Amino acid sequence: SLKIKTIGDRCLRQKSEEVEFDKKEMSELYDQMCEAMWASDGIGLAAPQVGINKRVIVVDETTEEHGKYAHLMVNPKITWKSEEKVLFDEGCLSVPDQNGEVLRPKSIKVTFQNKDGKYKKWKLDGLAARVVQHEIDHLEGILFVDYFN
Ligand SMILES: CCCCC[C@H](CC(=O)NO)C(=O)N[C@H](C(=O)N1CCC[C@H]1CO)C(C)C
Ligand SMILES: [Cl-]
Ligand SMILES: [Zn+2]
Repeated sequence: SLKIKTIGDRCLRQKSEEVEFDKKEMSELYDQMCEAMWASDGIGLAAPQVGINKRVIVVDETTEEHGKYAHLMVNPKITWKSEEKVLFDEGCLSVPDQNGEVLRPKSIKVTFQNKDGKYKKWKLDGLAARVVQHEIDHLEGILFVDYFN
């Protein structure tokens, strides 16, 4: 099963590579990433956090109505960010026992390939916009603690 790597591991600082979508590969990776995310009470996860330096993220959207669900986003790319920013207190599964208030755009538009390999573009706000930005930072070798200096 996947093990979440923590600060000190160079895999967290190596940028991740664009993916040629392979439906069976991604289905298995999705299953394992979701398992690792939920097992540690996370609400998003990026492939480099489990030692796989490929541009793949999962984003939780669990609800009372539908139960556990997560989005797969393959090659997520931000095409637009709101001018308005918001402060939010973040923690990271790759950075034990640290937290802090991070300023990021409130809303974004993001393209990606989904679980079925379909090309999507979504406008996101609130927590979803927040999670996606945190996860794309991982794909660029950025940890949220880098924003404090
Ligand atoms: C908010 C932006 C980052 C969220 C993603 C992380 C997981 C992660 O490291 N992904 O790279 C998470 O679940 N972090 C949790 C987190 O920061 N929480 C979860 C609820 C909201 C927020 C606390 O303000 C902790 C408690 C595990
Ligand atoms: Cl929200
Ligand atoms: Zn993180």
